[PDB]
Amino acid sequence: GQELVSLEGHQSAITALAFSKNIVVSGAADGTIKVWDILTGQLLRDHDGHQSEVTALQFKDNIVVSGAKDGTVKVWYIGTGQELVSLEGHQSAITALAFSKNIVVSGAADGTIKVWDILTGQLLRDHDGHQSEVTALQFKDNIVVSGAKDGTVKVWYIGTGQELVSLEGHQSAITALAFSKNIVVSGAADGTIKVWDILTGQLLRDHDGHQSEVTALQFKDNIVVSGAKDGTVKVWYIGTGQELVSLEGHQSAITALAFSKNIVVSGAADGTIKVWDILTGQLLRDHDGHQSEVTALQFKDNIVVSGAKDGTVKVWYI
Repeated sequence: GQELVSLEGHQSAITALAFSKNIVVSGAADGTIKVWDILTGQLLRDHDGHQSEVTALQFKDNIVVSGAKDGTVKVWYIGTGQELVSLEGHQSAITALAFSKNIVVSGAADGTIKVWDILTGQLLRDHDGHQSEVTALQFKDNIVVSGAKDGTVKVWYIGTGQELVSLEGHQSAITALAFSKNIVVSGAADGTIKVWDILTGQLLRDHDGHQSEVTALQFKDNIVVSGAKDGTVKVWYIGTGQELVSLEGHQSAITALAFSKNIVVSGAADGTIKVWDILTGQLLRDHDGHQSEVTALQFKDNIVVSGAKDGTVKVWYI
């Protein structure tokens, strides 16, 4: 249960992290994107990247979509780093990326949401979306669910361009959300969690949460993992709001979360990285992973990839 490989990382803070198969894609605040080999620890290449801070990364199959602070959205081949198609991108900072099938949905800090076709790069839908910075973006089955810094949550159907239903949203900035079937679940920075009906719009469940000022959220099935500034990492049920397991959490602000099967990984602002099993509540591992705030976590098949504010990228084994 140690590190699998040693990666050099970046010369500036890690701001985006993606992990697929045995390849890690990392973006830094200086615009640099690096492609790593998890099996050999060597970097595949230095991507020419963006001239601005990489803000989001999407890595699916062999195609990675990267957005930056200058509004560019690039689609390129993981094997060569070569641009596959040119997207016009947004005029404001890219703040959210979603990637499903051959469609890319990008959110911006001005509230705009654009829908691209990675086959032609043509702009499919370019709506104003929100009057606030888009903070969350989930896209599945030609349905886009977006959240914003003002607490608004919207549901669009790609192609039609209009909204399917209207949701009351939250009184606080959206931190994460998810959706499937009849249910849209969203979480705001004030700890509230709201479960919506994708066709009715009714607030089916409205919980105030068990923390004040949550920083990270994660949804897997009907279970929420919430990290807060006071260091508390909590696991509770979407249906009733009852807590499902007691974890001690960190003594520093939670800045990153990861959730896969029965294992929750949390990063804190002091660099510590703890790993629990959600069933037994037992701390599988705790480590001072980085000397700086953990800013991104990726977890696939008992492998934890972590990014930090000093630019270090590390690969852990469960």
